[PDB]
Amino acid sequence: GTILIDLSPDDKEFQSVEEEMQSTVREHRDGGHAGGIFNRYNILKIQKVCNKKLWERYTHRRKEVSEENHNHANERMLFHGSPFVNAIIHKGFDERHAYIGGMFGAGIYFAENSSKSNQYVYGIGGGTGCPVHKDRSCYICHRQLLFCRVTLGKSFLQFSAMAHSPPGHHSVTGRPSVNGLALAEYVIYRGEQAYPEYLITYQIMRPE
Ligand SMILES: Nc1ccc(-c2nc3ccccc3c(=O)[nH]2)cc1
Ligand SMILES: [Zn+2]
Repeated sequence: GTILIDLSPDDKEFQSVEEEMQSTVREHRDGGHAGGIFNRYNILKIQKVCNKKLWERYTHRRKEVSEENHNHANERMLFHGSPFVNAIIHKGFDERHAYIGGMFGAGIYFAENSSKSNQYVYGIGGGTGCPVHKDRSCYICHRQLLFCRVTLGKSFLQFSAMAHSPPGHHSVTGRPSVNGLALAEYVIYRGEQAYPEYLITYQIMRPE
């Protein structure tokens, strides 16, 4: 049921999604080990992910959460990187997409920093890198991230450097507590609380 609609680079929607991707790059404490060494991306394509059944699954859950949280879904647009991006856009997020060994438990993880999600494109810790060159810093191979609409509801705040949500909460927020430049990361425990709205194809760019 999924169709992918190409956005033109001239379209304001392409430009605003590109700007969120580029402006949320940061340096990582691994010196680039997992995701590569880069300061910016070459955006090759942005596609809108259109699936009516998956969208309605998302909005149904969104209304449930909103009604449990004084009419406030606490909806964000967050990045997701995963070896399973093809399955996610066709089947929806579910338990198979969870980070079993995540620091906040087995849930589905999202990032404000696009470069944090980029660390998971080829697997946990970047796996063995791109399939063609086995290079975690490959500048040649095409990568993909999702930019997703995510319902947080009442989020449990974890200060720090599938399972169930903490009771009375709909998600967990991992607040950066050491690295002052890090943006927040978030975990949901129900696949219905994210919709994979944009599929972004890109390369990391070698700094000059
Ligand atoms: N199997 C697996 C494991 C981890 C991820 C994953 N973790 C994250 C952790 C923190 C912030 C963002 C992400 C992410 O964008 N993706 C995806 C699939
Ligand atoms: Zn490669």
